[PDB]
Amino acid sequence: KFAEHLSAHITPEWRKQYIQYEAFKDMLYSAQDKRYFAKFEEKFFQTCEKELAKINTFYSEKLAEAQRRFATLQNELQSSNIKDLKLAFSEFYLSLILLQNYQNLNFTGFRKILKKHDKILETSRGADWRVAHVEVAPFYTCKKINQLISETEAVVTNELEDGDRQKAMKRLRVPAPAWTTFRVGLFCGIFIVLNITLVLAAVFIWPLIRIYRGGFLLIEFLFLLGINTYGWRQAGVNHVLIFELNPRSNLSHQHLFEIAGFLGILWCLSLLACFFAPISVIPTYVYPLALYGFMVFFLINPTKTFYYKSRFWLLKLLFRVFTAPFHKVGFADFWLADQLNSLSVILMDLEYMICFYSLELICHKYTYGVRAIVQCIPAWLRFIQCLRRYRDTKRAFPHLVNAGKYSTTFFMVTFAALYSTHKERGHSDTMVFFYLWIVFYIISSCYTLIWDLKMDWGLFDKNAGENTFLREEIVYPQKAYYYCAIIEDVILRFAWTIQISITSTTLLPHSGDIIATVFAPLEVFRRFVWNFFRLENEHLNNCGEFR
Amino acid sequence: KFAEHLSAHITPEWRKQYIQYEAFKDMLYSAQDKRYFAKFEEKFFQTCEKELAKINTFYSEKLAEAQRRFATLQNELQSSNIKDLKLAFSEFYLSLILLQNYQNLNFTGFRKILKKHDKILETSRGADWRVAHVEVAPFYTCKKINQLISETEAVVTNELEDGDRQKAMKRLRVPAPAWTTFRVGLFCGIFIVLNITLVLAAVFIWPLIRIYRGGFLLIEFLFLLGINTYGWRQAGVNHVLIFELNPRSNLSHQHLFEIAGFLGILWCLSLLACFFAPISVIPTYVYPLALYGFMVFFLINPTKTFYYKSRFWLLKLLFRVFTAPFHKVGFADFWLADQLNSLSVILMDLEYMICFYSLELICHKYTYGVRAIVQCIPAWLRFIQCLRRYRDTKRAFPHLVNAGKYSTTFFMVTFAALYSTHKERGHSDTMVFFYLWIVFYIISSCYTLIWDLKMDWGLFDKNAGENTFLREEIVYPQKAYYYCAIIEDVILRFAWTIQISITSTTLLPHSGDIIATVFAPLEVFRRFVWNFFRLENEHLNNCGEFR
Ligand SMILES: O=P(O)(O)O[C@H]1[C@@H](OP(=O)(O)O)[C@H](OP(=O)(O)OP(=O)(O)O)[C@@H](OP(=O)(O)O)[C@H](OP(=O)(O)OP(=O)(O)O)[C@@H]1OP(=O)(O)O
Ligand SMILES: O=P(O)(O)O[C@H]1[C@@H](OP(=O)(O)O)[C@H](OP(=O)(O)OP(=O)(O)O)[C@@H](OP(=O)(O)O)[C@H](OP(=O)(O)OP(=O)(O)O)[C@@H]1OP(=O)(O)O
Ligand SMILES: O=P(O)(O)O[C@H]1[C@@H](OP(=O)(O)O)[C@H](OP(=O)(O)OP(=O)(O)O)[C@@H](OP(=O)(O)O)[C@H](OP(=O)(O)OP(=O)(O)O)[C@@H]1OP(=O)(O)O
Ligand SMILES: O=P(O)(O)O[C@H]1[C@@H](OP(=O)(O)O)[C@H](OP(=O)(O)OP(=O)(O)O)[C@@H](OP(=O)(O)O)[C@H](OP(=O)(O)OP(=O)(O)O)[C@@H]1OP(=O)(O)O
Repeated sequence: KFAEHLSAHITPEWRKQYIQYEAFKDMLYSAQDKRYFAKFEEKFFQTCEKELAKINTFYSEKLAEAQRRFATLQNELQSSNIKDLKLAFSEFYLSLILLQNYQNLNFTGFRKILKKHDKILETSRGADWRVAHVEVAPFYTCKKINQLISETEAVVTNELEDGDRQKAMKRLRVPAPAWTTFRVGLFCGIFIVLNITLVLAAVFIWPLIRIYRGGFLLIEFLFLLGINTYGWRQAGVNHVLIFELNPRSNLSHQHLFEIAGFLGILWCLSLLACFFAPISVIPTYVYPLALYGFMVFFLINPTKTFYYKSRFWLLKLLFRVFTAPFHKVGFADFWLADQLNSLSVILMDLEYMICFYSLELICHKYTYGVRAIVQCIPAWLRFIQCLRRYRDTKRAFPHLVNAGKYSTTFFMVTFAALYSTHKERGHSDTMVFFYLWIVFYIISSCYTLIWDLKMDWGLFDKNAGENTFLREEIVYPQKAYYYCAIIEDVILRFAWTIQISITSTTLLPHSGDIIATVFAPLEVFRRFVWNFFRLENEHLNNCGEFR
Repeated sequence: KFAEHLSAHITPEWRKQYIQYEAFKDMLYSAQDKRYFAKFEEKFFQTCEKELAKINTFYSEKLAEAQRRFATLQNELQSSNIKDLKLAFSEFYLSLILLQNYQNLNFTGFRKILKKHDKILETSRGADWRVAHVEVAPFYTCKKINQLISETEAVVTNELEDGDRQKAMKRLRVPAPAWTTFRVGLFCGIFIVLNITLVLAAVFIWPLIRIYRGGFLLIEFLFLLGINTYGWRQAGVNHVLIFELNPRSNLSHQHLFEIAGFLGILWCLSLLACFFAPISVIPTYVYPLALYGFMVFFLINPTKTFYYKSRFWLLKLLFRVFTAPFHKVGFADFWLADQLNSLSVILMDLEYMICFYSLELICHKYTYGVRAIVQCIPAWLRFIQCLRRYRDTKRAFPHLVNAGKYSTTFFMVTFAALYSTHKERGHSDTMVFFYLWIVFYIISSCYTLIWDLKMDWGLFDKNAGENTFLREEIVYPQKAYYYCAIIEDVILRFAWTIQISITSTTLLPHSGDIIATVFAPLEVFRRFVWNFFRLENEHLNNCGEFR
């Protein structure tokens, strides 16, 4: 069972130089089927000798090659792109490890085959020839690879790692805790009690339901995204690959639950301070500023603490999203920019908070239209991202019809705002504008719903078969989930568009903010659900085509 | 390296019947140092033949023995102490597994030694004799042990386990989670916020600082005992052995943290309901009753849920403590009954709560002396436990001087109460009684302190050497701990006695309840500390002598 081990661990590149162990076993078998045995031993040992010679030659060649490579590498390092030199060093070390493995495999193989010969031929001169020719010859007796590996570890540690031996050991030959679950629980408990205190304080404002709706939607989105990370990692959907995250260290669901719990503790504490007004030297309007200043400082924290790698990945992702038509559209850039299409209320509320704190401390009506643009920003991002994807791949259908799906948000918002500004000023064409808004509402709702179900989710496939109205490969355990989500998306895709249109117009105040406050945390739920089946379709059928 | 494996895994009892592998290797070595080889092979194979014969005979004998044993076992089970029959079944199964291991070891050993002979003697007839005599003979070809083991598993599962195969697999051949840490965190968070709400409610009663001091001391004791369990398990101090707990499943520190956190949530909720009086159909005095009714129902919960095995171990332990002079003094019975010497305030407060709810809803003064007895109950327990240990072991010194250490609590409490009842009634002998109380206070304080430091802690040993003023073997990492604890115990052992004496007398009201409320959670801390070094001395020097 060494032949299988060899053929499985043999180096693809040097598949020749390895001892033809299977061929030697074939030779021995054919032999076992005085002169006969004598001449067989003669020819067989001649074959072993030329094999040993070949291994010696190849080992010497690649040893000299690695010697020169280490020489050029030490020169180029002495010259001072630095991470590129690090990568070259790691490649060289991997090559050295591979060659050492080759040497060990050949040694073990020679011993095993010679032992097989000894046992089969009932002759002890086999091990004699072993200890005579092998173990006294180069490619086994030589240890230059050992010292090369030693000097390489030393040089990377003292130049590149500057003395951090363990981190160098991680950089080379490289193959949720208890405290994090405890903190997830701590923050969920503090958050539960603070929410109960919040409800009890409310029982025993609209410029303050608009400044905390932002925080509420963001924290709900982070909790639900932690649930998404869990429900992906537990159905095998490799999100680590699709997002292009470092597969060694990435956030689990407990780290998202902990980030969301902490931000929720901050939100609840600020809201409480707004109710049970503590020390009255500082007014009420300072707690929203303190809350969002703390959130933004947690995001752009310069010191490498508190999820530094995660926060800065997110910051690069946001920079690449908001300056959209320039960077090439990854998948994280398509995912994020398609989840500001549901957190559009966070942008509306940031804009309203800026307005209010500047001018009202009017702002909720169309601030000359600055409130109808900041609503179409997260549809503009995706419109132009799909336009760039069409400019790159030059595939007309998916990307052009995608951009046509997001243009309907522009048209719907525009016609809602125009019909509003016309009805309040009592023009004649108000009914015409209302008809146009109704048409484009139906269009955008059906457009986005159809696209969701067909291209985003892959459902309604025609190779359905047993999985009625779905695709063939389903990853989620109970088939009720997909029907629940189909019904849910049909319902909550008209809700989202009606909420956008209503938030544009100033016609229905009161019922223009109990709607945009009871429909806004529903549409983050709808995005939390769409995440499941979009990432599933990306894993299975690669509908996005980012890899 | 098979000889070492054999000698390590050979059955102690049947050490003869196993193949003398080492002797065979000695024989082969002495041989390798035509007629010579021929006659050596003859005699060697004769030895192997008689060895095989011996193994066959012994295997047949023990197979018939196990057959009859299974027969008697099935009879006795058919007859219907039941757990005793279960234990007998497990013993039989272990014997069967041991005999099967014997068979496998002999097979492997015979193959290995015959292979050694084959390789050394350059003769292939070795494996021929192997396959001829062995593998065609009983003790290898027989499989009766397999079916016996099968029928045994089946019979235990269907009669004793009634169909629970996996639990039977646990009962035979038998060798903190994530959710528990999450719940520890949840309960600690809820508890933190409820305590902050508590302090804020108090800022914005003595019959109610006496009904919640019980709960507070109990919850503090459970938190600190969880810390004790951790600091034991992390310094290797085998508390699982000393307490005689089931070493397979015992409580970690996180389960004590979770029990204490839950009871603390109940305490804080009841106290809050006493402050922010909710629905006023139910008065205030119903929350203490609800709290302690819930705690007692959590303890004596009949259904097997919520730490059933732990709670019922504790209930048996308490039954064995409170009816003291009868049961033999284990170690858990000495530990518990020596930790009601510090939770004496929980008993005082239970008695005061009964008094109050019966008569005052007077009670805090000596209720005709029922308040000076319920203080000496947890010293009476230990007095009589040490008396029984002296009656059993008939070792005068440790147990008699122990009971003399606990009699001083009786004398101190008695003289405090008498001097009080004499001074308030203005007798002449009040100063005499005060002198007697002072004498016995000094006596009890110094007595218990000296005993703590010397016999309970083992410190002040005279083989100290480098560990000044301590013993030789220390288990706790930093030597500052032992000096901190020496100083702490010296301080807080006068505090405890002054608090007991004060709680006896009614002379210093106000300062008779800010003292018994600021000294009571200090003396549970002192017991939490004494736990560390008492259990350490029990692990190391076995000062208690319970095993
Ligand atoms: O049964 P055979 O003769 O056809 O197989 C051989 C077997 O001889 P046997 O009859 O059991 O005495 C063992 O030889 P041996 O006692 O000298 O042992 P050493 O090699 O010196 O240790 C050896 O097992 P092993 O002891 O290494 O584990 C095994 O090597 P290999 O495959 O690497 O083993 P596995 O990968 O299967 O474990 C041999 O080669 P194959 O034919 O390829 O299997
Ligand atoms: O060098 P900087 O500061 O500009 O950049 C970072 C680098 O700094 P440093 O070398 O320590 O001074 C490492 O930081 P760090 O040690 O805190 O992190 P670790 O504890 O080592 O994780 C980090 O290591 P690591 O994430 O690969 O393990 C590396 O990840 P990067 O290679 O992007 O990751 P991949 O592309 O391989 O996925 C970062 O980006 P680079 O610039 O590409 O190196
Ligand atoms: O070299 P020797 O003569 O001193 O040691 C023997 C060795 O010979 P070789 O290496 O071929 O020259 C191996 O023979 P073999 O491959 O035919 O045996 P198999 O039938 O294949 O098992 C065998 O290794 P291995 O194959 O079990 O892995 C080893 O078993 P042993 O170490 O007891 O077992 P472990 O203690 O390692 O578990 C033998 O026994 P010893 O003398 O006690 O060491
Ligand atoms: O039989 P009952 O009801 O009167 O007593 C219990 C027994 O009931 P059952 O057999 O299931 O009907 C088992 O309950 P269970 O299965 O819920 O617990 P498990 O899930 O199996 O743990 C338990 O098993 P287990 O603790 O040993 O594993 C056993 O522990 P006990 O032997 O004391 O422990 P040790 O003396 O060996 O330390 C209890 O005491 P016994 O009376 O001595 O058996």
